[PDB]
Amino acid sequence: ERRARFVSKKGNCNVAHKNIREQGRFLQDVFTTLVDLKWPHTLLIFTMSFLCSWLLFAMVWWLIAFAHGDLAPGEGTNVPCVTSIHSFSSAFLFSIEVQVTIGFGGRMVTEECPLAILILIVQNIVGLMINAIMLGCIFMKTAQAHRRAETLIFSKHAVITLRHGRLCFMLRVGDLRKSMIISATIHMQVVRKTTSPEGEVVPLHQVDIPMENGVGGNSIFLVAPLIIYHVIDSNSPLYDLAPSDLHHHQDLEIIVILEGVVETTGITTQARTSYLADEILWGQRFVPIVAEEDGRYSVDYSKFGNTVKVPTPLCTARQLDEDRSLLDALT
Amino acid sequence: ERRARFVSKKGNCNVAHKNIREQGRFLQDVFTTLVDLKWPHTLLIFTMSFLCSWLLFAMVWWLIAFAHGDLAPGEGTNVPCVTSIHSFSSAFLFSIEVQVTIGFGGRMVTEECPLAILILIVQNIVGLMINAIMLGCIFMKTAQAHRRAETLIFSKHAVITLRHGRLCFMLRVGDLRKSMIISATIHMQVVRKTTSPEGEVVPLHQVDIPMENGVGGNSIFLVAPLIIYHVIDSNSPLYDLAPSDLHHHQDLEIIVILEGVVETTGITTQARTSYLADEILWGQRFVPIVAEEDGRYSVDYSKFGNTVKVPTPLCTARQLDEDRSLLDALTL
Amino acid sequence: ERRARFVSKKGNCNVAHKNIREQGRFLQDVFTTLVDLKWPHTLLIFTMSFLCSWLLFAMVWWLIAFAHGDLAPGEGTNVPCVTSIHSFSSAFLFSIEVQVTIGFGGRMVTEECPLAILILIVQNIVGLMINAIMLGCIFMKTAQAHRRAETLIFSKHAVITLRHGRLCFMLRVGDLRKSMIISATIHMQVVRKTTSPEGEVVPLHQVDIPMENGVGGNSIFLVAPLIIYHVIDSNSPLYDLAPSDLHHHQDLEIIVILEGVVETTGITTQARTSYLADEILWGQRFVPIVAEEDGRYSVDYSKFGNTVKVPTPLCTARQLDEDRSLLDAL
Ligand SMILES: CCCCCCCCCCCCCCCCCC(=O)OC[C@H](COP(=O)(O)OC[C@H](N)C(=O)O)OC(=O)CCCCCCCCCCCCCCCCC
Ligand SMILES: CCCCCCCCCCCCCCCCCC(=O)OC[C@H](COP(=O)(O)OC[C@H](N)C(=O)O)OC(=O)CCCCCCCCCCCCCCCCC
Ligand SMILES: CCCCCCCCCCCCCCCCCC(=O)OC[C@H](COP(=O)(O)OC[C@H](N)C(=O)O)OC(=O)CCCCCCCCCCCCCCCCC
Ligand SMILES: Nc1ncnc2c1ncn2[C@@H]1O[C@H](COP(=O)(O)OP(=O)(O)OP(=O)(O)O)[C@@H](O)[C@H]1O
Ligand SMILES: Nc1ncnc2c1ncn2[C@@H]1O[C@H](COP(=O)(O)OP(=O)(O)OP(=O)(O)O)[C@@H](O)[C@H]1O
Ligand SMILES: Nc1ncnc2c1ncn2[C@@H]1O[C@H](COP(=O)(O)OP(=O)(O)OP(=O)(O)O)[C@@H](O)[C@H]1O
Ligand SMILES: [K+]
Repeated sequence: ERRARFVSKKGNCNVAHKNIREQGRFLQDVFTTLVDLKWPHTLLIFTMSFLCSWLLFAMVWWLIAFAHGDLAPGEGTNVPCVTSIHSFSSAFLFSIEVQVTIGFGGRMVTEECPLAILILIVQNIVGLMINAIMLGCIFMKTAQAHRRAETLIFSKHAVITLRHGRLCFMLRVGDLRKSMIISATIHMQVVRKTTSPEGEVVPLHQVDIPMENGVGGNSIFLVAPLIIYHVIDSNSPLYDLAPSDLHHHQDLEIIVILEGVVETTGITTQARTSYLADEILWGQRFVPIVAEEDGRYSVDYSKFGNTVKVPTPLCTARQLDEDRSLLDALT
Repeated sequence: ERRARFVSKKGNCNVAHKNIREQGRFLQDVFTTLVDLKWPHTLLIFTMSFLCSWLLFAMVWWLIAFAHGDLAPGEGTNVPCVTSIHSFSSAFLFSIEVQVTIGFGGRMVTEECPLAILILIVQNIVGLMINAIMLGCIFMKTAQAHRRAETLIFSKHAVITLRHGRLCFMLRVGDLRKSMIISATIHMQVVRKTTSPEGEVVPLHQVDIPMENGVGGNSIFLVAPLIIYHVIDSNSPLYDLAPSDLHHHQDLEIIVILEGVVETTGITTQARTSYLADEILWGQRFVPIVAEEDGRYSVDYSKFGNTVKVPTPLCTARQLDEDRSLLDALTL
Repeated sequence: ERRARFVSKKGNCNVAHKNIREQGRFLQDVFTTLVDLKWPHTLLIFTMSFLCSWLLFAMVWWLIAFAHGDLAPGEGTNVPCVTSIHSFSSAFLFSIEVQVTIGFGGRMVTEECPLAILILIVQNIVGLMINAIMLGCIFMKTAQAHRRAETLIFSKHAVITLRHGRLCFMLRVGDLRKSMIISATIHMQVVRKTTSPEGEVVPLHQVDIPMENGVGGNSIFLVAPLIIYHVIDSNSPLYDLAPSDLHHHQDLEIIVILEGVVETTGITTQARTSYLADEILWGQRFVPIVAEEDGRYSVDYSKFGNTVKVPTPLCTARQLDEDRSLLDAL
């Protein structure tokens, strides 16, 4: 419609796949699919797995008792293989007791028939296997940290202002939790339908972008909010963005990828956000945020994304660097 | 007469081994081995471990009951140490009830013989220890991602074509799941028999290859299918290749390694693929795939690996660069 | 031979620490300690933890039964609180049944004395917590990936030889299992004594060394046994080595670190090795180890660390640059 976003502001992407030759890999990764599922759906499969297993073996216990004929009334002329089985519902309760390992012991397993002994072995092994598998799935779900990515907070929209003479595309990212993100990393990409002289056409060319770090690396130590900018050098594809060329249907998008292993669970998480063409404010520096109180600092997240207007030329970066060079040479 | 591949098209590293002076690498690390196995083998060992423990302690319970003298039909002052034991079947079922902790209670342990108490303690500790170990293997087997690694897709044959002036070696990677692979990192290698002037003989010299990314680094953000093109500079070992020297029996291979951690299980993975000489379609470009739907993008995977020919100067990268410099000098 | 290596050929950093203010942080972190310990030590602590809990609550159950008096040899006149408690052994077996959750049911808990219900709650919670903790520690001890790191193989004695004219220090590294090591990473640090002009005397100075990789990175894909070689440039602290200076009584050592997560367990590992001066063979090359089977490639691990001899200039690499410049000038 108006303009498709590659990744939504909340971090979820919007790309739609089509014409996939389903090889069953979606079904093949049973354990991975369970982890992805929501907790209500996980609990439904959890309940259905146990209930189906309990009911399946309950029918088997009823079947073996019916075949042995020990459920019909008897007077001392018989010894049932599973004691006190005089109804199907008794077999159902017996199945619960075995697999859950409750073992009330009112419905025992006698030494008489060997088939019930084999079925008891099978039910115990199957119960342990399913318990172990559900543990694994629950342990991977309780170790999920995608809900940690939500606590990572970016500015509502980014700016482009002059700093140290040159021009840079600024940005702010914040963390709300008290915990730390070990080995953090901020990638940054521009997504443009970039045409090439040789004749190629790319529907969405993803150009990587440096983080303008001190040592030219991707490492970032994120405790307070930081003005994470990108120096618009000659090679930067943002070198030719006219401020007059900032309107809606300008084919632009600034991906941001904040990575880093969460300290608590030890799981790595991504944070994503895309700045559109009309979501950029030219020449507006960010409001200072990190105040100081008595013996301690103070971050004012109320002013997290407020930007004040600062004067700057309304010229493309090419029209700025070239002009400055000519003036210096003439002088 | 059999052209050997260093890795198969689905990873599957096809390199054998010989003369291994093993010191029990199978042994003293059995936990990694159990993770390696399939589920049929895991189930068999799962059942075998429990059945061996159950049957072993069952014999012990039977033996101690017979030692106390309770199997024989004596109703006078027998006071059996393990109640209601009257065969091996009762002993085996009792061993089930202890180690599995079912505890039916029709076969109890009384205070008579303290040796039964010691055996009960041993079986409980062994049963808990084995349950703990088997749980751990299950956790490490449910957090596997080889079944996810198979979802990553690389085109059947990569192309060489001009892009932005120079010559590059394109490719196409793809993901087939809604989940993301955090911190992807594509390392590319050229495998060849390259011998140094000094006489060194290296049969498979794995030379690394830059990804020609915009920031030098390798980390690539993979949602849509992407072109992974290596720009053939004057240093790249591809700088001396022409489509005339690109028949089948030509010693080349382009290993591609797609690293990255799955966001769900938090386990790092790898996807691998190779490209022989014949499987590098010279002078062709990939078809654009990302269309636009009513309100979002449309990756038409049916056109994932189709290429359309576009003519290019059929010369080596060294000849191309030399000819361009000579033509520019003549013009200037 | 008082030579003191920095690390052994199989890791095991041979450095003794002394005068440590051990303020309990070793003992405060119990779970990490329990992971480090061997299996015989773990089993002893495993058994002792459970047995201490069993005996402790056995005393508690026996004590409350005595206090209620329901263990008196007289049978009737009342109804007991915890049934079938006759001797201490009954109380201990009852403790087993509760904490292990076997629950035979011949020794139940009735409504008589409320303190039994409270003690039952305490024992159940404590038993579950101890079981949960031991499960976690066992799980961490099953994802140990140092035994796998013991199957990473480094050649016993590494070499220095001329390749592409320049002079480089080589090394052979290999894997034995069928499982890859994802995101491998080779670091190489020289341990030497540094006496800077400003008077600094660093006893064990570690200068990192570039691996001379085709992309300038420090990552390599290892399936077949690789050849790792550092190209000795004008900035490498090996730029002034000579075959004379390469005997036993030398302050040289080349620590090599092979990192990377193992694919199965998902655990990051290291493989540490060192090459003393006398453990180097100047001017010798590695035998081609990768053969070709009729159908696929081959690896001849019998000729792993075999180094043939080859002619080589017996002079420092610095002099090679000076001679090279003089040759061009001539
Ligand atoms: C296994 C139950 C058997 C029947 C017994 C019923 C009695 C239930 C009480 C005891 C339940 C045990 C409590 C355990 C506490 C665990 C907490 C937990 O797992 O997270 C609480 C959950 C999480 O929701 P979420 O954040 O939206 O999910 C993750 C996210 N959406 C994602 O995609 O990662 O938040 C919830 O979800 C609420 C949890 C309450 C559980 C109630 C389960 C019944 C669900 C019925 C749903 C029917 C309709 C489903 C439609 C879903 C459409 C999407
Ligand atoms: C008394 C106890 C009896 C048994 C009780 C069973 C109780 C069941 C309880 C619940 C079961 C839970 C099932 C788990 C669901 C997920 C399973 C799953 O994802 O994998 C399915 C597994 C096996 O796949 P894989 O080997 O890992 O696949 C290869 C590779 N990883 C890939 O996927 O890409 O496949 C399975 O889940 C099972 C498949 C069984 C197949 C048995 C085959 C016989 C074994 C020997 C075969 C080879 C023989 C020789 C052949 C030579 C050929 C040259
Ligand atoms: C009161 C109730 C008692 C109950 C007793 C039975 C308990 C049964 C438990 C069943 C499960 C056992 C789990 C073992 C499975 C894996 C074993 C394995 O892979 O390693 C086998 C181990 C040897 O490894 P390590 O170097 O000590 O530790 C591993 C590594 N270094 C790590 O960090 O993980 O070595 C072993 O685990 C094997 C030990 C065999 C013991 C045989 C007895 C005679 C030899 C005794 C050996 C020396 C003992 C010295 C004691 C000194 C104490 C200070
Ligand atoms: N075929 C092989 N399989 C597995 N590991 C091997 C093999 N050959 C050597 N190794 C490993 O390589 C190392 C020893 O390498 P190297 O062959 O140079 O020494 P060596 O056999 O001890 O020497 P030598 O016996 O000639 O004194 C050890 O870690 C050893 O386990
Ligand atoms: N629509 C698709 N959905 C899923 N996987 C696809 C799809 N198209 C191609 N692939 C995968 O891409 C690889 C080859 O792509 P390409 O289309 O270039 O060749 P192909 O003729 O489909 O290959 P093959 O004969 O191996 O199936 C294979 O791993 C294949 O499974
Ligand atoms: N032997 C030691 N063992 C453990 N930690 C130590 C040791 N010596 C110093 N530290 C650590 O060094 C840090 C600085 O401690 P502090 O400056 O008070 O002592 P110091 O450096 O040993 O003093 P001094 O100058 O008297 O030798 C603290 O974090 C302390 O724990
Ligand atoms: K029980």
